[PDB]
Amino acid sequence: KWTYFGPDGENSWSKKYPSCGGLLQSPIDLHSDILQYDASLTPLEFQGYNLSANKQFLLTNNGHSVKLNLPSDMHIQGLQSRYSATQLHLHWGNPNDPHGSEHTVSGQHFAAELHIVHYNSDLYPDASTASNKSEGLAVLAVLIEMGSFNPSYDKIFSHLQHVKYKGQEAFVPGFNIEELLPERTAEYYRYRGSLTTPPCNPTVLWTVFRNPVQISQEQLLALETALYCTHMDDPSPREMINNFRQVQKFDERLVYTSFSQ
Amino acid sequence: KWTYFGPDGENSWSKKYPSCGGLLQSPIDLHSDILQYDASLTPLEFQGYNLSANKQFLLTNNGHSVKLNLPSDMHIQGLQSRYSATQLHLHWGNPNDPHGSEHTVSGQHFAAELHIVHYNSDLYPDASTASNKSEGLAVLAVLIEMGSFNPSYDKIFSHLQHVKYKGQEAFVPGFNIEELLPERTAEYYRYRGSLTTPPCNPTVLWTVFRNPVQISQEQLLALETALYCTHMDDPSPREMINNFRQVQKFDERLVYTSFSQ
Ligand SMILES: COC(=O)c1cc(S(N)(=O)=O)c(Cl)cc1SC1CCCCC1
Ligand SMILES: COC(=O)c1cc(S(N)(=O)=O)c(Cl)cc1SC1CCCCC1
Ligand SMILES: [Zn+2]
Ligand SMILES: [Zn+2]
Repeated sequence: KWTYFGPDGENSWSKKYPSCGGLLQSPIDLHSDILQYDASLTPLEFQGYNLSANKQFLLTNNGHSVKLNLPSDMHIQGLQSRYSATQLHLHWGNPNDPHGSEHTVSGQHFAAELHIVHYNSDLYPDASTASNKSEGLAVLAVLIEMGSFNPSYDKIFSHLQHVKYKGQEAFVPGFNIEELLPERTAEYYRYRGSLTTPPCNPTVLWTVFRNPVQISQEQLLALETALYCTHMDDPSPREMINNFRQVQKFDERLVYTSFSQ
Repeated sequence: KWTYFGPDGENSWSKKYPSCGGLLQSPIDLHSDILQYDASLTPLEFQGYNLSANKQFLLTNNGHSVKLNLPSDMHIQGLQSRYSATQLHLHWGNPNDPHGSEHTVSGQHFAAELHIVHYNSDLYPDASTASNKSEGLAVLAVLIEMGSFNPSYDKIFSHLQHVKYKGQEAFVPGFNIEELLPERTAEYYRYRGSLTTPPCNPTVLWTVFRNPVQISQEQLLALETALYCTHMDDPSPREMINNFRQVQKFDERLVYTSFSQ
């Protein structure tokens, strides 16, 4: 039901989803006053990200984003439990304003944002169970700027016309998900926060990479014009655009950085 | 009951104040891509701003800001209707993150923000009646940054000691409120928006001056540290900090400017 625009938009989410008005909300603006270097933030290792090109993975329009299902053998090594992948998805703006990242850096939006959602598979048997438990989820966020054409992101974007409407599903051949990450993944921001969508559970360990990746203007325009929040037969179609939450107050949180300067 | 933090903070305002989740919400980021010069935007005239030094004006801590009551002979000339003053108040951050303006410019907060609230006295008998009506309110916003000591702002800040707690009141002798305005008041941003606090009625014509004023490090710290949201005999005192709303989405809309250069 919830949306990003109009009466069911973000200032109203808390009416139906109490955690959206709770503590530890994401996303946030990353700026100097709230950053602090933490030398304990060692490099993550990305295991099983190189999905077999002979296997296929389900892409689905869920009414709010486009998501790709990921296999539980794919995981992050380096956190205090193993976190296994469950899905990736994006957030973006619109053709006339391609500035739809969720996190901002010193007050500025990037064009888009990729989230790769993982869950604590050591403790929980699936991501839904994990999603309402403390530090049950770990999301990796990649900031996306308008730049060069990106063939790795196009392995997703080339299938958008086959998931235009809510409920639609398509198969994507496997590819190396690490190709979606930026340079120098050892440099990141780390903070305790929440799902950026209803039900906004405050159960996410966030890692936002310091460096953005680039996709082209034409890739952003495809992403911003391919998809609808509504079903194929809905008489009141709604374009899937501007699907990012505004930044949240940082109720006395610090953001820890793995880089000093 | 509403606050800027915890369960009753800004994401939950729309439960009891539905307009907080409606159209035309303020504040917004004033950024270059949405600015448009409008030659119709002529200089306002500030009439009756030189308050009789022989009258006294009520300063209150209302639990959300510090407000000074203003007299209805003080008014703006230059708009469609006369808008008569009713009150002024401020918004600020906190000493660890001293960047608590409501409006932002190109994504950047200023240290604080002063609002001089006026109502349409040609159409309505008083500010309360005007506040939920068409063309009801006009607010002048001054952005504040740290710099040199500002004697005129000290005409308010010297009384903060006396209104530390919710409910408390002091009297301030009349002074020239135009002294709180920045240089080159002819230069401003103008847009239709809302109260930035509950009930968030979309009835405000905003005028945000282009140029900030300065107050000293000591004055900004006094403002951030002088006040509490709670009553004097509350066993759980809360400091009055970070009393600004996050910026709202503003799509397919312009902010008009009285300046091009
Ligand atoms: C429309 O987006 C979602 O619904 C969704 C978004 C995020 S985000 N944007 O990365 O904070 C996360 Cl961590 C989980 C979910 S859904 C969650 C996925 C794990 C299983 C439980 C449902
Ligand atoms: C705590 O701040 C307020 O309550 C308040 C704030 C604003 S703002 N921040 O300038 O948008 C305005 Cl326009 C009116 C009011 S109260 C309004 C004053 C006119 C009579 C009705 C009540
Ligand atoms: Zn997301
Ligand atoms: Zn105000």
